[PDB]
Amino acid sequence: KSYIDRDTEYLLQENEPNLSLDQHLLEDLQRKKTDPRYIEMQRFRKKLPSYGMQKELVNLINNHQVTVISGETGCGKTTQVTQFILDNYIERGKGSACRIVCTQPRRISAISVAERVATERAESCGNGNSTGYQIRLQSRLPRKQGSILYCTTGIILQWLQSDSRLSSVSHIVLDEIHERNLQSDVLMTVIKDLLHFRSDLKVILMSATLNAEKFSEYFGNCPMIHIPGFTFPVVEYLLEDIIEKIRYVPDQKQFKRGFMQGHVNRQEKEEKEAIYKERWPAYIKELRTRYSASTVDVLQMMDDDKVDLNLIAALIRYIVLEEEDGAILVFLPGWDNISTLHDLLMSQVMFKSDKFLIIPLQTQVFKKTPPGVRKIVIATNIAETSITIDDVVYVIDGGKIKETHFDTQNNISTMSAEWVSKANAKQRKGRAGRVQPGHCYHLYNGLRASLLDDYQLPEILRTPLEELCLQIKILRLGGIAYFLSRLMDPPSNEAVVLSIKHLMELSALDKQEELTPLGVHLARLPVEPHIGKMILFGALFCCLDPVLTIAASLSFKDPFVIPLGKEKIADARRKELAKETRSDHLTVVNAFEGWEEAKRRGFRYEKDYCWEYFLSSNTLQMLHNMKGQFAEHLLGAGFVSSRSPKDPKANINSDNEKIIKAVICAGLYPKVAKIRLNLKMVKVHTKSDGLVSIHPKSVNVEQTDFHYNWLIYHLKMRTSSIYLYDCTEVSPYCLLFFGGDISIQKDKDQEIIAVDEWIVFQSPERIAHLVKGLRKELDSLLQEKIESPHPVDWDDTKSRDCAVLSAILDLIKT
Ligand SMILES: Nc1ncnc2c1ncn2[C@@H]1O[C@H](COP(=O)(O)OP(=O)(O)O)[C@@H](O)[C@H]1O
Ligand SMILES: [Mg+2]
Repeated sequence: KSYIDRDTEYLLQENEPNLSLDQHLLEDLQRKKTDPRYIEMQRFRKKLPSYGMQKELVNLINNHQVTVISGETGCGKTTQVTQFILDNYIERGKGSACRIVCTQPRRISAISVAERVATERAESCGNGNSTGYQIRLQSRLPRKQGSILYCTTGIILQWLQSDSRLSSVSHIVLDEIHERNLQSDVLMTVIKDLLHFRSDLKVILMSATLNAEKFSEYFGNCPMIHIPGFTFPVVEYLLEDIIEKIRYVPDQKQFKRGFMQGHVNRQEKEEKEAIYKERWPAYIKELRTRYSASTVDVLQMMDDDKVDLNLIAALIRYIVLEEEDGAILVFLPGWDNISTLHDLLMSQVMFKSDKFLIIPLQTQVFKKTPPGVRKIVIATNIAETSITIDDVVYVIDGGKIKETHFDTQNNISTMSAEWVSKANAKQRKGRAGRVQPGHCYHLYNGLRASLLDDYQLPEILRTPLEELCLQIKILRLGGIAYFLSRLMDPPSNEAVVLSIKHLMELSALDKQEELTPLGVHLARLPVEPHIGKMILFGALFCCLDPVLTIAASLSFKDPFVIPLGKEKIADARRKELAKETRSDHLTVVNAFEGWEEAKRRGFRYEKDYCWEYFLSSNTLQMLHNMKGQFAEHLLGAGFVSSRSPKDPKANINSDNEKIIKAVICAGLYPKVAKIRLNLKMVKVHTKSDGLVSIHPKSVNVEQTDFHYNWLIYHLKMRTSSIYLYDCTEVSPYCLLFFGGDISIQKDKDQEIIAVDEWIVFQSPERIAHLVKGLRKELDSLLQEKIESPHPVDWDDTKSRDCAVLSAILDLIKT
């Protein structure tokens, strides 16, 4: 069953309004009106603000093609609007003509919302009922006519490959569009163009209230409607007020950040930090006239770069013991912070009690707690505008959010916990005033508060766009740069040109910006295309487990930590783990395998090993989980046979250092440097940045006997000069195969091969032709795997694919 048809089953049904199903669903609506289950959920529904709007919203939808629906979080948009449309069609006898699709930002929301809406209809979710969901490679499909289907933006985008006009869908609901994810922004533009050819299509955009008229304006100033809600007053507290209220004092207990840990500072951030440090002395001074000396003493020493989870843990304990009843909701960045805080509470006997319910974001999150019991919900930033818990009275805003950024003049992109915007801070405050006067505790000081950005920039202006560029080409939307300029917030052309060029250097696009076979496969991997290249060749070459380890560390971070004052010995342990590999990436592999078998020897051995080698197990654990997700993507794309990164059949080459390094090269090219001849400092030539240095954290920073002239890297940083963060020595035959254009030059001395014209080394002419040939043979192998992809069988020795792949493997081991 071919890849372009996996989850197509709902879309490919034909919309035919059978007049007896029309009557059957009408007969069923009033039969439901007698089931106590249904009337009981109908009671909860009528107390939502959206219910009061019901027949005003359906009339707006019924009368216009494109509609924007505005409303505070919790008013009913996600769960009620699809129901309002189907029930209006059902009651009017037209119920079968109605095939509603509602898109969701995350796989989890598509499932949860479908199950909730189905519960509100006294039905099972899927299984031929009114409501269901479609995720990539997972389905609970509703009936074919008069149905609501919740899905992900990826599903729609894949659907467009099979039916660019989505002809069988009567209504499409774009939910949570204010989040401004890349895919949802591309979808909006594709749907706008589709309205011209689909006079019958209905399109409903659903947004939180801030900036919801921007979406109206983008759609030709289409009708807009706002579901009103009431918010009770919320007392806000800054870090000063919190520290004063609980007399916070930091506790009886420090590893290195920033440049040592691979963190570049963006210069647009540097301008506002200059305004912060310039205003800081006057702000402290005024604080000392209104807060206690100990409050200010503590405040001027708080770290701005990580949420103080110990402060949050203290504040929660103050709330539970000093404030009236009400659930508490915490907004943290990332699951690393959520589990740390959960364990901070759960280690204390006071919170092990039946009078507390502490939920990291779970069956019982919405259910109101008995008057004794206190609910504490620890959630990521995702619950700002998408999950609503009615019980909440106290909101703790950690003040931070995770967001990728892209540095266009140095082409380095990274992810970090940044300060929330004023808009986020106000949405978080609102969540506390939904049922009674609330309290919102903001974990930033007053000066920081005044210097927040008003809104977070859309992803389209911060992400790197390589993955998006592939999507545009796979949907045959035209010229990449031209199409992107039509988005509601077009990216900068510098970011577009960098992204296209990187894709060409990845060999995902050719010189005419057209997809290669490799690029097609990279489009089916929901990761950055350079990471997709690594993990794909980890599957083809059967070195999956160490490759996925390396891919995860590059995607997230390495597991090494550098406690302040222990630099000399931390680097001592790192290079011990290097083991003659001359590779920061293999070093993580060695540390990771040592960790897996340290934890198998007993968990006191695990704690010892992470401690003698300076590894954060919390980092290791998330790396492990990323490996399984990478595998699942390879499973869905047909390159691997099992969701397990340790499958023996995918790991026959997982101990061959040469092969592993060729795969690292596949993912990191064109980040290549030539090692300078030695006979002092270690420096290397780059294509354009000149002669640069090795980062002091790298296991190669003072390495004097390399065995090849070439290394690949992932991160270059600029402080006073340029530094390569993590580098790996590789053979010229790695670059020759996975690199750019190959050219031969000859004279009396020397047959040289040149790669991208500047990577130059001595090799016979025969190897250049042989590599050009194997590249073509690999293209055909990937091309033939485009329809119904299936993993390479390395147990069939006489396989043509095995013959070609074994030739490539033979070449890189040269
Ligand atoms: N899985 C669920 N179980 C119980 N209640 C839910 C569930 N999902 C949502 N709700 C409740 O339904 C109400 C409407 O939520 P929703 O329609 O998702 O809001 P929004 O307008 O922000 O999209 C909220 O008060 C929420 O608490
Ligand atoms: Mg919603």
